[PDB]
Amino acid sequence: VGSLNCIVAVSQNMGIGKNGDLPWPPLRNEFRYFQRMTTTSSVEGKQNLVIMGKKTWFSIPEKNRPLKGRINLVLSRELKEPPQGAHFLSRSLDDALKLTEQPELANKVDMVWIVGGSSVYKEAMNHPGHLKLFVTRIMQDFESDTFFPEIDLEKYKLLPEYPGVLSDVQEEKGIKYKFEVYEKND
Ligand SMILES: NC(=O)C1=CN([C@@H]2O[C@H](COP(=O)(O)OP(=O)(O)OC[C@H]3O[C@@H](n4cnc5c(N)ncnc54)[C@H](OP(=O)(O)O)[C@@H]3O)[C@@H](O)[C@H]2O)C=CC1
Ligand SMILES: COc1cc(Cc2c[nH+]c(N)nc2N)cc(OC)c1OC
Repeated sequence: VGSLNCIVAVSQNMGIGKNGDLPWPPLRNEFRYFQRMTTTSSVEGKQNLVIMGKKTWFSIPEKNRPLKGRINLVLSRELKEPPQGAHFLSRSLDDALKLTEQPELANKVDMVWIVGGSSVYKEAMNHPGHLKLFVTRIMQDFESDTFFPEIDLEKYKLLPEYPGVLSDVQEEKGIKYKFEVYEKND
């Protein structure tokens, strides 16, 4: 309860994506791993609440939306009503987090998962409480427009091998990448 988990991928050049798209082509392993990973709930009888940005939402194909298995939440400050296909909408991060933290929703929601974008990470990056951050390093040079902020090792712990997550380097379509785990101390 009241737990926040961050999960995002980044290129070896500290890249996240260009024009709202990942530097590397669609990865069947990265896509399945992400879904299967989030789908893997620790507590039975509960649902996971994920939050995505406007860019991320519009970037996700309708073929997958709404994403079954988990509740999709979009963060929009300009929009008044939630977008078609979305489960809920929040004006700000504090609003979405506060609502999910409230007993009213706490009964239905237990843990939260951040699925981008950088804007959401930036706001959450200033969280005082304990928070988890999953960074995937892609061993390959690719073009990117947005850069990811450097994580403080003094505050964040480098977890190369964590239970549930694979440590071995995967390879798809000639693209090698590794999953890294980061934990922030309170
Ligand atoms: N390697 C990877 O796994 C992944 C990589 N990426 C890359 O990273 C990029 C991340 O894009 P992103 O940083 O979101 O792009 P932008 O900052 O350009 O847009 C994000 C939008 O999200 C909404 N938003 C974000 N934070 C808040 C907040 N606190 N309150 C209200 N609304 C908020 C806003 O929408 P409104 O305009 O409606 O206010 C904002 O315009 C992707 O485009 C992609 O290139 C993205 C996902 C995964
Ligand atoms: C869950 O589906 C998608 C999720 C994401 C975001 C995303 C991708 N990969 C990783 N490692 N973290 C993320 N937050 C980007 C996508 O396309 C760019 C998706 O396809 C719909």
